[PDB]
Amino acid sequence: SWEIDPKDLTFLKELGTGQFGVVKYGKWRGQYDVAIKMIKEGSMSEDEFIEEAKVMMNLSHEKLVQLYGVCTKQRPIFIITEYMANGCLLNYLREMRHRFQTQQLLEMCKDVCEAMEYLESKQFLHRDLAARNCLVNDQGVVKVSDFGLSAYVLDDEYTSSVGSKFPVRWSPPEVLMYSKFSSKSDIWAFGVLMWEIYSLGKMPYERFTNSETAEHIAQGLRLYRPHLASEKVYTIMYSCWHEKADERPTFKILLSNILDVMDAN
Ligand SMILES: Cc1c(NC(=O)c2ccc(N3CCCCC3)cc2)cccc1[C@@H]1C=NC(=O)C(Nc2ccc(C(=O)N3CCOCC3)c(N)c2)=N1
Repeated sequence: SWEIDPKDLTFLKELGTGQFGVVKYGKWRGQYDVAIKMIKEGSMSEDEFIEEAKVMMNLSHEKLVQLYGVCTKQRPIFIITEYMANGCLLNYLREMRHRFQTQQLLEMCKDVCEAMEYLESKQFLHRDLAARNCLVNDQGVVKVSDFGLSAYVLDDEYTSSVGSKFPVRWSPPEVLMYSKFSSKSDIWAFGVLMWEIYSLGKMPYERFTNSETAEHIAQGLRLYRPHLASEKVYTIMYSCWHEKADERPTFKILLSNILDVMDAN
Protein backbone atom coordinates (compact mmCIF):
# COMPACT_ATOMS: atom_id res chain seq x y z
CA SER A 1 0.00 0.00 0.00
CA TRP A 2 2.87 2.50 0.43
CA GLU A 3 3.61 2.96 -3.27
CA ILE A 4 7.11 4.45 -3.14
CA ASP A 5 8.06 6.80 -5.97
CA PRO A 6 10.98 5.11 -7.79
CA LYS A 7 12.46 8.54 -8.52
CA ASP A 8 13.09 8.76 -4.75
CA LEU A 9 15.38 5.68 -4.80
CA THR A 10 19.12 5.96 -5.51
CA PHE A 11 20.88 2.66 -6.19
CA LEU A 12 24.37 2.44 -4.64
CA LYS A 13 25.67 -1.15 -4.42
CA GLU A 14 24.94 -4.67 -5.63
CA LEU A 15 24.10 -6.94 -2.68
CA GLY A 16 23.78 -10.18 -4.67
CA THR A 17 20.94 -12.38 -5.91
CA GLY A 18 18.18 -14.24 -4.08
CA GLN A 19 15.13 -16.30 -5.03
CA PHE A 20 13.52 -13.20 -6.63
CA GLY A 21 16.65 -12.02 -8.44
CA VAL A 22 18.87 -8.97 -7.93
CA VAL A 23 18.95 -7.08 -4.62
CA LYS A 24 20.56 -3.65 -4.29
CA TYR A 25 21.58 -1.33 -1.47
CA GLY A 26 20.38 2.25 -1.91
CA LYS A 27 18.88 5.33 -0.27
CA TRP A 28 15.38 6.77 -0.14
CA ARG A 29 15.35 10.57 -0.68
CA GLY A 30 19.12 10.70 -0.34
CA GLN A 31 19.07 9.77 3.34
CA TYR A 32 17.51 6.49 4.48
CA ASP A 33 19.41 3.25 3.88
CA VAL A 34 17.22 0.63 2.19
CA ALA A 35 17.50 -2.69 0.42
CA ILE A 36 15.63 -3.03 -2.88
CA LYS A 37 14.51 -6.33 -4.36
CA MET A 38 14.18 -6.06 -8.14
CA ILE A 39 11.66 -8.83 -8.78
CA LYS A 40 12.77 -10.92 -11.77
CA GLU A 41 9.99 -11.49 -14.31
CA GLY A 42 8.50 -14.94 -13.77
CA SER A 43 9.93 -15.46 -10.27
CA MET A 44 6.90 -14.24 -8.29
CA SER A 45 3.11 -14.41 -8.33
CA GLU A 46 2.94 -10.65 -8.78
CA ASP A 47 -0.80 -9.92 -8.90
CA GLU A 48 -1.20 -12.14 -5.83
CA PHE A 49 1.55 -10.30 -3.93
CA ILE A 50 0.24 -6.83 -4.87
CA GLU A 51 -3.28 -7.76 -3.77
CA GLU A 52 -1.90 -8.80 -0.36
CA ALA A 53 1.17 -6.60 0.30
CA LYS A 54 -0.51 -4.09 2.65
CA VAL A 55 -0.92 -6.75 5.36
CA MET A 56 2.84 -7.33 5.32
CA MET A 57 3.72 -3.62 5.50
CA ASN A 58 1.43 -3.25 8.53
CA LEU A 59 3.62 -5.67 10.50
CA SER A 60 5.67 -3.27 12.65
CA HIS A 61 8.18 -4.50 15.22
CA GLU A 62 11.76 -3.60 16.11
CA LYS A 63 12.85 -7.21 15.51
CA LEU A 64 11.17 -7.54 12.08
CA VAL A 65 13.05 -6.31 9.02
CA GLN A 66 10.48 -3.74 7.88
CA LEU A 67 8.84 -3.99 4.47
CA TYR A 68 8.56 -0.24 3.90
CA GLY A 69 6.81 -0.12 0.54
CA VAL A 70 6.63 -1.28 -3.06
CA CYS A 71 7.00 0.07 -6.59
CA THR A 72 4.43 -1.60 -8.85
CA LYS A 73 3.69 0.91 -11.65
CA GLN A 74 6.54 -0.49 -13.78
CA ARG A 75 8.31 -3.77 -14.38
CA PRO A 76 10.28 -5.17 -12.65
CA ILE A 77 8.42 -4.38 -9.42
CA PHE A 78 10.51 -3.32 -6.41
CA ILE A 79 10.19 -4.35 -2.77
CA ILE A 80 11.80 -1.79 -0.44
CA THR A 81 12.99 -3.06 2.97
CA GLU A 82 15.05 -2.08 6.02
CA TYR A 83 18.78 -2.18 5.24
CA MET A 84 20.88 -4.41 7.55
CA ALA A 85 24.60 -3.67 7.25
CA ASN A 86 25.96 -7.02 8.53
CA GLY A 87 23.98 -9.18 6.12
CA CYS A 88 22.37 -12.52 6.79
CA LEU A 89 22.69 -14.22 10.17
CA LEU A 90 24.03 -17.48 8.73
CA ASN A 91 27.10 -15.82 7.22
CA TYR A 92 27.48 -13.54 10.27
CA LEU A 93 27.73 -16.59 12.54
CA ARG A 94 30.22 -18.35 10.28
CA GLU A 95 32.49 -15.32 9.75
CA MET A 96 32.79 -14.46 13.47
CA ARG A 97 32.75 -17.94 15.03
CA HIS A 98 35.58 -17.22 17.47
CA ARG A 99 34.16 -13.91 18.75
CA PHE A 100 30.82 -14.90 20.31
CA GLN A 101 30.05 -15.30 23.99
CA THR A 102 27.16 -17.60 24.89
CA GLN A 103 25.25 -14.58 26.28
CA GLN A 104 25.31 -13.05 22.79
CA LEU A 105 23.97 -16.26 21.25
CA LEU A 106 21.01 -16.27 23.66
CA GLU A 107 20.34 -12.62 22.79
CA MET A 108 20.13 -13.56 19.09
CA CYS A 109 17.52 -16.17 20.01
CA LYS A 110 15.63 -13.58 22.06
CA ASP A 111 15.64 -11.11 19.13
CA VAL A 112 14.12 -13.69 16.78
CA CYS A 113 11.67 -15.00 19.39
CA GLU A 114 10.35 -11.46 20.01
CA ALA A 115 9.68 -10.97 16.28
CA MET A 116 7.95 -14.35 16.02
CA GLU A 117 5.82 -13.70 19.11
CA TYR A 118 4.63 -10.53 17.39
CA LEU A 119 3.84 -12.40 14.15
CA GLU A 120 2.04 -15.11 16.16
CA SER A 121 -0.08 -12.42 17.84
CA LYS A 122 -1.11 -11.22 14.36
CA GLN A 123 -1.86 -14.81 13.20
CA PHE A 124 0.78 -14.25 10.51
CA LEU A 125 2.98 -17.15 9.36
CA HIS A 126 6.59 -16.74 8.29
CA ARG A 127 6.79 -20.16 6.52
CA ASP A 128 10.56 -20.05 5.82
CA LEU A 129 12.25 -19.13 9.11
CA ALA A 130 15.99 -20.00 9.13
CA ALA A 131 19.29 -18.25 9.83
CA ARG A 132 19.61 -17.47 6.08
CA ASN A 133 16.35 -15.48 6.39
CA CYS A 134 17.43 -13.37 9.36
CA LEU A 135 19.56 -10.25 8.93
CA VAL A 136 21.95 -8.43 11.29
CA ASN A 137 22.32 -4.66 11.58
CA ASP A 138 25.41 -2.55 12.34
CA GLN A 139 24.91 -2.90 16.10
CA GLY A 140 24.50 -6.69 16.07
CA VAL A 141 20.71 -6.79 16.45
CA VAL A 142 19.15 -9.79 14.66
CA LYS A 143 15.89 -9.28 12.80
CA VAL A 144 13.55 -11.61 10.89
CA SER A 145 13.44 -11.12 7.09
CA ASP A 146 10.94 -11.86 4.28
CA PHE A 147 8.14 -13.18 6.51
CA GLY A 148 5.19 -14.30 4.40
CA LEU A 149 6.94 -14.03 1.01
CA SER A 150 7.44 -17.80 0.62
CA ALA A 151 3.82 -17.99 -0.56
CA TYR A 152 4.58 -15.97 -3.73
CA VAL A 153 7.56 -17.96 -5.05
CA LEU A 154 7.14 -19.44 -8.54
CA ASP A 155 9.76 -22.20 -8.64
CA ASP A 156 8.69 -25.83 -8.48
CA GLU A 157 12.03 -26.81 -6.91
CA TYR A 158 11.16 -24.55 -3.95
CA THR A 159 7.39 -25.11 -3.65
CA SER A 160 7.46 -28.93 -3.92
CA SER A 161 8.29 -30.67 -0.65
CA VAL A 162 10.55 -33.02 -2.65
CA GLY A 163 12.17 -30.19 -4.60
CA SER A 164 15.83 -29.44 -4.13
CA LYS A 165 15.19 -25.91 -2.75
CA PHE A 166 12.37 -26.73 -0.30
CA PRO A 167 13.45 -26.01 3.34
CA VAL A 168 13.12 -29.65 4.41
CA ARG A 169 15.65 -29.30 7.24
CA TRP A 170 13.49 -26.61 8.92
CA SER A 171 10.10 -28.40 8.37
CA PRO A 172 8.00 -30.43 10.83
CA PRO A 173 6.42 -33.77 9.87
CA GLU A 174 3.00 -32.29 9.11
CA VAL A 175 4.50 -29.88 6.57
CA LEU A 176 6.47 -32.63 4.84
CA MET A 177 3.48 -35.03 4.83
CA TYR A 178 0.47 -32.72 4.41
CA SER A 179 1.65 -29.15 3.61
CA LYS A 180 -0.05 -28.17 6.89
CA PHE A 181 1.45 -24.79 7.83
CA SER A 182 0.63 -23.13 11.15
CA SER A 183 2.24 -21.16 13.95
CA LYS A 184 3.47 -24.55 15.18
CA SER A 185 5.42 -25.17 11.96
CA ASP A 186 7.13 -21.80 12.51
CA ILE A 187 7.86 -23.08 16.05
CA TRP A 188 9.66 -26.13 14.66
CA ALA A 189 11.72 -23.94 12.32
CA PHE A 190 12.61 -21.64 15.23
CA GLY A 191 14.03 -24.60 17.15
CA VAL A 192 16.26 -25.47 14.19
CA LEU A 193 17.28 -21.79 14.04
CA MET A 194 18.32 -21.94 17.71
CA TRP A 195 20.43 -24.96 16.75
CA GLU A 196 21.99 -22.99 13.86
CA ILE A 197 22.84 -20.16 16.27
CA TYR A 198 24.42 -22.33 18.96
CA SER A 199 26.34 -24.40 16.38
CA LEU A 200 27.72 -21.13 14.93
CA GLY A 201 26.12 -21.72 11.54
CA LYS A 202 26.49 -25.44 10.85
CA MET A 203 24.09 -27.02 8.35
CA PRO A 204 21.34 -29.04 10.12
CA TYR A 205 21.49 -32.78 9.33
CA GLU A 206 24.67 -32.26 7.31
CA ARG A 207 25.56 -35.34 5.17
CA PHE A 208 21.89 -36.40 5.10
CA THR A 209 20.00 -35.68 1.89
CA ASN A 210 16.66 -33.87 2.02
CA SER A 211 14.69 -37.10 1.70
CA GLU A 212 16.87 -38.87 4.28
CA THR A 213 16.23 -35.96 6.65
CA ALA A 214 12.48 -36.25 6.05
CA GLU A 215 12.53 -40.02 6.58
CA HIS A 216 14.55 -39.89 9.76
CA ILE A 217 12.91 -36.93 11.52
CA ALA A 218 9.53 -38.55 10.87
CA GLN A 219 10.86 -41.59 12.76
CA GLY A 220 12.13 -39.48 15.68
CA LEU A 221 15.71 -38.47 14.82
CA ARG A 222 16.57 -35.09 16.37
CA LEU A 223 19.49 -32.68 16.18
CA TYR A 224 22.11 -33.17 18.91
CA ARG A 225 22.97 -30.56 21.56
CA PRO A 226 25.59 -28.09 20.25
CA HIS A 227 28.63 -27.77 22.51
CA LEU A 228 27.85 -24.12 23.31
CA ALA A 229 24.22 -24.82 24.34
CA SER A 230 23.62 -25.46 28.02
CA GLU A 231 21.09 -28.15 28.87
CA LYS A 232 18.57 -25.42 29.78
CA VAL A 233 18.99 -23.89 26.31
CA TYR A 234 18.80 -27.30 24.63
CA THR A 235 15.55 -28.06 26.45
CA ILE A 236 14.06 -24.91 24.89
CA MET A 237 15.05 -25.74 21.31
CA TYR A 238 14.12 -29.41 21.76
CA SER A 239 10.62 -28.45 22.92
CA CYS A 240 10.07 -27.02 19.43
CA TRP A 241 10.40 -30.49 17.88
CA HIS A 242 7.48 -32.41 19.40
CA GLU A 243 6.13 -34.82 16.77
CA LYS A 244 2.60 -33.58 17.54
CA ALA A 245 2.08 -29.92 16.66
CA ASP A 246 -0.29 -29.23 19.55
CA GLU A 247 2.41 -30.30 22.04
CA ARG A 248 4.79 -27.59 20.85
CA PRO A 249 5.00 -24.32 22.83
CA THR A 250 3.86 -20.92 21.64
CA PHE A 251 6.34 -18.14 20.92
CA LYS A 252 4.95 -16.42 24.03
CA ILE A 253 6.04 -19.43 26.10
CA LEU A 254 9.41 -19.70 24.33
CA LEU A 255 10.12 -16.03 25.05
CA SER A 256 9.31 -16.53 28.73
CA ASN A 257 11.65 -19.54 28.78
CA ILE A 258 14.49 -17.55 27.18
CA LEU A 259 14.04 -14.63 29.58
CA ASP A 260 14.08 -17.04 32.53
CA VAL A 261 17.47 -18.41 31.42
CA MET A 262 18.78 -14.85 31.07
CA ASP A 263 17.63 -13.92 34.58
CA ALA A 264 19.18 -17.11 35.95
CA ASN A 265 22.47 -16.41 34.14
C1 LIG B 1 17.69 -10.69 1.35
C2 LIG B 1 18.85 -10.62 0.37
C3 LIG B 1 18.92 -11.62 -0.63
N1 LIG B 1 17.94 -12.59 -0.64
C4 LIG B 1 16.63 -12.40 -1.10
O1 LIG B 1 16.29 -11.33 -1.56
C5 LIG B 1 15.71 -13.49 -0.92
C6 LIG B 1 15.89 -14.46 0.06
C7 LIG B 1 15.03 -15.52 0.29
C8 LIG B 1 13.86 -15.69 -0.48
N2 LIG B 1 12.98 -16.75 -0.27
C9 LIG B 1 11.60 -16.58 -0.79
C10 LIG B 1 10.73 -15.69 0.08
C11 LIG B 1 10.67 -16.17 1.54
C12 LIG B 1 12.07 -16.48 2.07
C13 LIG B 1 12.88 -17.34 1.10
C14 LIG B 1 13.67 -14.69 -1.46
C15 LIG B 1 14.54 -13.63 -1.68
C16 LIG B 1 19.97 -11.60 -1.56
C17 LIG B 1 20.91 -10.59 -1.47
C18 LIG B 1 20.82 -9.61 -0.46
C19 LIG B 1 19.78 -9.56 0.49
C20 LIG B 1 19.76 -8.47 1.51
C21 LIG B 1 18.63 -7.77 1.94
N3 LIG B 1 18.72 -6.77 2.89
C22 LIG B 1 19.94 -6.36 3.42
O2 LIG B 1 19.96 -5.47 4.24
C23 LIG B 1 21.11 -7.10 2.93
N4 LIG B 1 22.29 -6.71 3.47
C24 LIG B 1 23.58 -7.11 3.23
C25 LIG B 1 24.63 -6.41 3.78
C26 LIG B 1 25.92 -6.76 3.54
C27 LIG B 1 26.39 -7.77 2.73
C28 LIG B 1 27.83 -8.07 2.54
O3 LIG B 1 28.34 -7.99 1.43
N5 LIG B 1 28.67 -8.45 3.63
C29 LIG B 1 28.18 -8.59 5.03
C30 LIG B 1 28.97 -7.66 5.96
O4 LIG B 1 30.35 -7.92 5.92
C31 LIG B 1 30.88 -7.84 4.59
C32 LIG B 1 30.08 -8.74 3.61
C33 LIG B 1 25.34 -8.52 2.09
N6 LIG B 1 25.64 -9.57 1.26
C34 LIG B 1 23.99 -8.15 2.36
N7 LIG B 1 20.98 -8.07 2.05
